[PDB]
Amino acid sequence: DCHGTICHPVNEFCYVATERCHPCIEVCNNQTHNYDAFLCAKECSAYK
Repeated sequence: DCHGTICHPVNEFCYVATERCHPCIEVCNNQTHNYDAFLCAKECSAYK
């Protein structure tokens, strides 16, 4: 996962499509281009 990198636990998640840390705000805000309800829920929602 993410080549061993540990991402920010609240602000980020390890996106395994890219194996990079990606911002939670982006995936959770339904006004963004990369909003993803499922990934927000799974990877971000409970940590904030």
